[PDB]
Amino acid sequence: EKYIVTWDMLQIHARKLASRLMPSEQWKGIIAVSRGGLVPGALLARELGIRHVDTVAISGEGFIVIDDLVDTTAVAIREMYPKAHFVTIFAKPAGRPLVDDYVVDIPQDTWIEQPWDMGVVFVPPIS
Amino acid sequence: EKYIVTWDMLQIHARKLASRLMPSEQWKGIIAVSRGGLVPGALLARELGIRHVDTVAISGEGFIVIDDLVDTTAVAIREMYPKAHFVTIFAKPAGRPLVDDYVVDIPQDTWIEQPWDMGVVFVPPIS
Amino acid sequence: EKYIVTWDMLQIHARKLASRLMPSEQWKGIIAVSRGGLVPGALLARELGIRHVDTVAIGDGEGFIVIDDLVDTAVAIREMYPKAHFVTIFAKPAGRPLVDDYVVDIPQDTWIEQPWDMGVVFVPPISGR
Amino acid sequence: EKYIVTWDMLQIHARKLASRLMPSEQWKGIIAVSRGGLVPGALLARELGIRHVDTVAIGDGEGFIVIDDLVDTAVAIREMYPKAHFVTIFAKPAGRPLVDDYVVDIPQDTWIEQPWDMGVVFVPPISGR
Repeated sequence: EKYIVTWDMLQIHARKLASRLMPSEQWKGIIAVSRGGLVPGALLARELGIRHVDTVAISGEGFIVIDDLVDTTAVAIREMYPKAHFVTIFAKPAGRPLVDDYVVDIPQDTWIEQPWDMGVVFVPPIS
Repeated sequence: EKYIVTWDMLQIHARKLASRLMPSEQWKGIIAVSRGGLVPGALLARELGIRHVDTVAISGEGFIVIDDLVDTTAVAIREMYPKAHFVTIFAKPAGRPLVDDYVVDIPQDTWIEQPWDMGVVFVPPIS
Repeated sequence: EKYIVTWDMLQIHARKLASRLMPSEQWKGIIAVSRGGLVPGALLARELGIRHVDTVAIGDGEGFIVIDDLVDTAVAIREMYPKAHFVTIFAKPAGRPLVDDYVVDIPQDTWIEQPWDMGVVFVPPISGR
Repeated sequence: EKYIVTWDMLQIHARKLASRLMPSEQWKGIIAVSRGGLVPGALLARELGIRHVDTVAIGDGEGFIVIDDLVDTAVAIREMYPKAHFVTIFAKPAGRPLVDDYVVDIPQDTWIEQPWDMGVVFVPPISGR
């Protein structure tokens, strides 16, 4: 098949990650990596109570740097923010040792499709 | 555009209809008209506490007959079940006087797409 | 942890099951077991082109698809319809061997939360603020 | 009654707005106003092909898209970015005249429930049984 990620599921995953980052008072802010980190970043911010989310784009103590998935950009993040808490929603075998924390494990060979790249449209019957 | 109906929204509509049919003890059962009435029927049954949903297919006192939308089949239902409480989730101007109750009003010219006929798939960017 | 099942995901499972039930030309009808099997039965009917779904509260069975949401007794269903193709969406271990086909394997101790018993509502922030 | 907004519907609105913002070749970037505007900004960036979304907690503006979720003060945004194209998803009456473009009209007294503040959870049957 194909690893489909719906909004509801992404939200559930993000909420689990949020609870794992408590207490919220220990964080100064959240840095989301465009574009995949934007939505998960906004969710964490809403769950933790952080009013503002900063954004970056690749080619910091107390800050959380978030990205949707880590397959291989992790390096650039580590160089720019050495003291940041790098977290991701999904993680493959290769990138697993790069993030400080993640939520769901997906096989290296899985084609994962994110909710922002999909939509609800008419799907013809199989018959 | 096109009138898109998602699962969550259909469920909300059904729940509103369910609350309008209280008390639940006054109903003997629920008759769903295949196929559009199946899902809404199962939802009502779950909300009212009716363990079994009967099904019919067109070419009853205490029973609720449900269909997804009434555009023009309403007649056949009235003949087969003269004492049934005919209800629908959606209703257009033409069929509005035929049902005993409904939830949402949609223009006669609106192309309504139901959740069971759709799905979450990849949608190319507009750019 | 409970196995949350959203409408979208259930539909994916149902469609996948429909694919296995092809071609549709062989099936004479669908018998959805109330009350959970009704929704997946409706989805199957749609995907297979079957215009009518019959329901039973519990005709030899040949050509009919008997569907229920989960399995873990099916013995009664098999007794009522011996020659029917009994299928389900989810299935636990002990119940796995009794169905003709299913889609997702669920651990015996896992509590499945079906879409129809849930709803989209306000959820307070974990931090309370 | 509150205006419930689900992820699916929000996305539909966002895409519709994106269509009006075409072609994309004219925009130099997107400035999402925290914290609600960030999600729609991400969707716009995706639809328009804009690789980076900037955020502001509140460069003349020419070529940039300043987006927020709802409007009903925008006066500060207009002051910070005079030559920017201020857009939103929803908009109330009093706030309608201040935005350059929006998608859905919301009555002034309507309480909008955004997707990010909601979640899919168990909902007890109305009949209690």
